[PDB]
Amino acid sequence: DDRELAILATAENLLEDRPLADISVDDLAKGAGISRPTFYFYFPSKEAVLLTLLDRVVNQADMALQTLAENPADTDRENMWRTGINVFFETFGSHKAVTRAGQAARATSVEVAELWSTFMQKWIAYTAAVIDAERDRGAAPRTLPAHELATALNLMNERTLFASFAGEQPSVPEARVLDTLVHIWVTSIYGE
Amino acid sequence: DDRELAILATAENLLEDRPLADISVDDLAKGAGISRPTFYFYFPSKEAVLLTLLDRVVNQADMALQTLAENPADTDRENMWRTGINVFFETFGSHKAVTRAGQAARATSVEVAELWSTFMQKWIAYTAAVIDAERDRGAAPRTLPAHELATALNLMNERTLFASFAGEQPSVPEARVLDTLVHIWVTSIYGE
Ligand SMILES: C[C@@H]1C[C@H]1c1ccc(CCC(=O)N2CCC(C(N)=O)CC2)o1
Ligand SMILES: C[C@@H]1C[C@H]1c1ccc(CCC(=O)N2CCC(C(N)=O)CC2)o1
Repeated sequence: DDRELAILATAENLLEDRPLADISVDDLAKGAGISRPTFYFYFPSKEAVLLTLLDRVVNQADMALQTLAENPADTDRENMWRTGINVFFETFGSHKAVTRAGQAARATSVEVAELWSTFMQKWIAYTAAVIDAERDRGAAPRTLPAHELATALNLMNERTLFASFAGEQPSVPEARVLDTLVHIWVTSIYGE
Repeated sequence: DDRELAILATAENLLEDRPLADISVDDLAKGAGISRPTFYFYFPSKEAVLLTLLDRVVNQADMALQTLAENPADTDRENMWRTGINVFFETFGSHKAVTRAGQAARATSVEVAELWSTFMQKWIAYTAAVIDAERDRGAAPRTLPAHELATALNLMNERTLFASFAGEQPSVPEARVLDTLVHIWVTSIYGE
């Protein structure tokens, strides 16, 4: 495990400077202080190394959202949504290189695409359930189907966070993204 | 030009069945009824063929939005936004294979990334100007900075349209996407 961790830390550090294309199995072995065949004992490929890194990041966010769901903030509905979106902003924003490369690999990799898909379905379902609960309590109006509204809003966040972290043009500055997403969540969830 | 058009039509037809990776210069020449070296006279690579296809699609949408801007519908503010979003839905939705592959190539191709960036900046700027005009006339409240609000909403549409057209999981069904986006535009633009 200590050497497995080494390989993962090396991959994360290198992904800060280059894409996964420009990183070889030899670069990973070298940084982890192991040989090439020893690398292949822990991981079958550099793609599997990414997949593991991405799995850790996605579970960290998922576990943080579970924690929030169990310990609701004693706060207004705007800060409720802000606290939830902030899980993603801080989690992925603390692992931008992994996040970016994990998104790029969605195009090439079946398991990476499936990992993203699974967790997106889960977070969408949760969002939809909160919206439904808000509607049942009379705080939000019955406008769009909750699960479609949840899907769009979650996709917005994915795209917008990714663009901000990558400093794409165009993008919302990183110091304005949370406010910008929360406004659009709150107005569209509560707006008649 | 007739042979250039042939190559483009062949590329568009093939991209319906495979990604650009699985299409070779030989497949393109073959479908256009030309030789391989004759192909290289018209285009330097299969990437340039995509780039041309994508440029045509993006300009078609841009010209449609210009047309709308010059001939405003005599309609309420909700149908105003719907008519604009619908330009993208119908334009890109009529060229899904090109649209999808053009998005995939953003990761690999500098010119493709720049083409998308240019036009996104333009459509964001336009959106922001309409929002500002709506605020000046007192129809919309001064909430978020207009250009940040415009950026998020345009990124939402990009991601959501792409997912819908690709039938990703998760996605908004294609027959519900326009309604879903328009709701979120209108509530967030006009919602206090
Ligand atoms: C960067 C990573 C893919 C993108 C992403 C997915 C989901 C999000 C933010 C939205 C999110 O999932 N929420 C928002 C917070 C909400 C809550 N009440 O706790 C429900 C869960 O960002
Ligand atoms: C599929 C293609 C990238 C994604 C995209 C970009 C922009 C959009 C839809 C939003 C758009 O640009 N609008 C929405 C309509 C609006 C108007 N008042 O005319 C301003 C322009 O979708």
